[PDB]
Amino acid sequence: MWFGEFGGQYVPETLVGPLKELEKAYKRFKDDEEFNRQLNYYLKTWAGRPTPLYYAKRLTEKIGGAKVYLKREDLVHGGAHKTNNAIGQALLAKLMGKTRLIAETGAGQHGVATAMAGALLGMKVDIYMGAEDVERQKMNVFRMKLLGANVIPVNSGSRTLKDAINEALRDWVATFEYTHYLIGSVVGPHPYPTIVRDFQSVIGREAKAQILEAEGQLPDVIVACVGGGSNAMGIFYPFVNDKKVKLVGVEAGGKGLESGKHSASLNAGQVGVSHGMLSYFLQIKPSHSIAPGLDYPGVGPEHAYLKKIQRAEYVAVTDEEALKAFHELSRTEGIIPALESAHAVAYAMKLAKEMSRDEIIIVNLSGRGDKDLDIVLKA
Amino acid sequence: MWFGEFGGQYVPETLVGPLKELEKAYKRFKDDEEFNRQLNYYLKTWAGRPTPLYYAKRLTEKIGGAKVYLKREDLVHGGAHKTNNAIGQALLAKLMGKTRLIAETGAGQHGVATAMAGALLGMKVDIYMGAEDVERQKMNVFRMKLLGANVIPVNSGSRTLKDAINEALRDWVATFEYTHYLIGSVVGPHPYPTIVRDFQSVIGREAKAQILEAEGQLPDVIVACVGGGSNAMGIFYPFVNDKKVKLVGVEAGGKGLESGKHSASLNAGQVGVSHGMLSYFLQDEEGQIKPSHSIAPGLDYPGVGPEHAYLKKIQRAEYVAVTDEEALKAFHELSRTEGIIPALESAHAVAYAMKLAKEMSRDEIIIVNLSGRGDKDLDIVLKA
Ligand code: NA
Ligand code: NA
Ligand code: NA
Repeated sequence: MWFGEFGGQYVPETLVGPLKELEKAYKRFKDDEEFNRQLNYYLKTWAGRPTPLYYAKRLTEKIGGAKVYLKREDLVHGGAHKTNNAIGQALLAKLMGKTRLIAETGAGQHGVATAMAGALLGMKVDIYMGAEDVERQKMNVFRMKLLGANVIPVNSGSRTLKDAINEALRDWVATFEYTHYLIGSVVGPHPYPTIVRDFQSVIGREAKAQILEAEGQLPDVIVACVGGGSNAMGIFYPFVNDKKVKLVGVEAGGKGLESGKHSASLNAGQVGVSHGMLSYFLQIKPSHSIAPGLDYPGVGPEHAYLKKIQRAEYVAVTDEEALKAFHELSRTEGIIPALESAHAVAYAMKLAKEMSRDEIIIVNLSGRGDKDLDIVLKA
Repeated sequence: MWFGEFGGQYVPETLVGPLKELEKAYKRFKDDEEFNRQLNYYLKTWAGRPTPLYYAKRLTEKIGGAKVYLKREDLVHGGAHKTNNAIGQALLAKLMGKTRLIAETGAGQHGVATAMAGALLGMKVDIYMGAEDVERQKMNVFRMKLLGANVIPVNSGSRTLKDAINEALRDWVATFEYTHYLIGSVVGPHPYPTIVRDFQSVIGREAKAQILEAEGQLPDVIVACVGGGSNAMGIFYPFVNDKKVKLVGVEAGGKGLESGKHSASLNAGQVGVSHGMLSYFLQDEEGQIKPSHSIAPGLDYPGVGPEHAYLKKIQRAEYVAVTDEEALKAFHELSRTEGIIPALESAHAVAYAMKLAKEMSRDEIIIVNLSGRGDKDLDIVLKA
């Protein structure tokens, strides 16, 4: 449960039993033959794994420095890496005898992933979403309803993700006997940061095999955007023990790191307890990003740990830099990236320029940008 | 050139030279080691091929008849099978020495595919689109702009696909030395119906290998929606010589086959010549080519490819129609039952497969070609 000084399980007594049951079940099923057979089957035939590792030749040439490879999580069913975790936990829930999935969502992106996985496995899905977030994400709300999920507006407090988390926990306290609480990032009380990282680690394992096939060596740098940190942990984790592989997490710089309108929790946040974990949060202060998925005010404890021991570096990219990268990748490689992923692309482009032509950067392209076309059209 | 009595090359002499050069180049490159290596490289690393073949267990159980498999073209980069052809022709153009791609588009979906492939290969892209169609498909026009393509609105004439086609041909006659004309379906003059089918046949080759792996046998039926007919030919073609495999093409029935608002060219159209091909086109009582309709933008096309006209004539494939209402029902059904939001085009095939499955036994197998995803269609489904 602890990653050095970060993590834990800060919950009321009522949720300790449920979490220990989940930990027990996960330990059983994670190395189980039948679980892994079913999980790999759904990831292959329904989600479309493995995703390719793409050499961005034109982007590489335009910048004129290091080779830029893109791990194409944008091609997974649903258009985002969140699907890997949604399938994993929903299958875990089903084999535990649960009939219902609950989740919170701010962007609606984890909400959609959870709705898809619940539909696949024949489970009831209730999604908690702050009323203010419901207004910003009309199409994702519609997606969730098309997929058969019930969207429950949360009208308490600030009516944002923070409040949706509180309602979801209050729900789970009462309903855990038949309901799995499906957390969407490497956040929350133990065992969730570990479970979500484990279900996203497939990204890094594929990426390692694929870059060894393409280039005969591990990358010099891996760059991934960081909200709560799940896509980053997924691609980072299999390279953590490869000492020479640099790991860079890119948070939302928003309107600037000194503007008070960003989501750079590791960069500017304070250490404290929220959502059942000890990690960095902005201070309780609301975050901002043009990329909806980068608007969680905290960050996963395993990233806080990797920063502490200096195994990974954490940086920020502004809204304008992300928008620039969104347009650049679209026009140069014919890939419209998610605005979240465009933060990683933006930093990778800055970093590639300073590196030599024989060096290698892998960017985790965490999602596709179809969802963001209205925001980009306006911005 | 011909598929039985259908197809041909019904063009002016200005286009015969360009088409002859394309035919020569294609004949040389189609079995070439280097071309196919590059094509497969882009299809794998950029487009994400192979797409999976998915057993829709919940949908199968709900209907209570045949096993329903979905060939997941919705997972290709761009979300539609059109990418397979766009890459193939754009790469062909690059190895021919062309620096520019042109295309027409009605729904903007081929425009997007062409724009993506052109961006990939560093080629200039100009997309002709009727001004009425530009108004209908603003987000696809924006997608094309983001991808670096120049959308040329055609304001002359009726301001629709027919005018965009004429502008594109007019352009190609002048610029064929450095420009490739990228047709998006199994339509147009020879060699386009053959080329497009060949670049989409990867769908069927994968599907055949995958169904043999999954079930140890060929499917009883393959169901695919039919606009111009490229996704259907792609999945059909490798099974044509497998005589036991039934092939069903699903056209847009629109508001109904007797309503005057559909795109069922094979069912209710007559023979005609347009866009350089002899095939079926929707026609009125006076013999004039009449407009089509479908809720699915990609099926809203009054013609059909000549190879489908041939397969219909020899009775190798059966052609049916599904209404707007039935397609919408299938769109919703697949979304909530399997967690897959299909393209409205593809939902026509799902709709027919659900009817057919009900009248078949549980040991039998249907493959549905799920030609695309429905993210693009969410606005029009929300309103409807
Ligand atoms: Na794949
Ligand atoms: Na954050
Ligand atoms: Na038609």
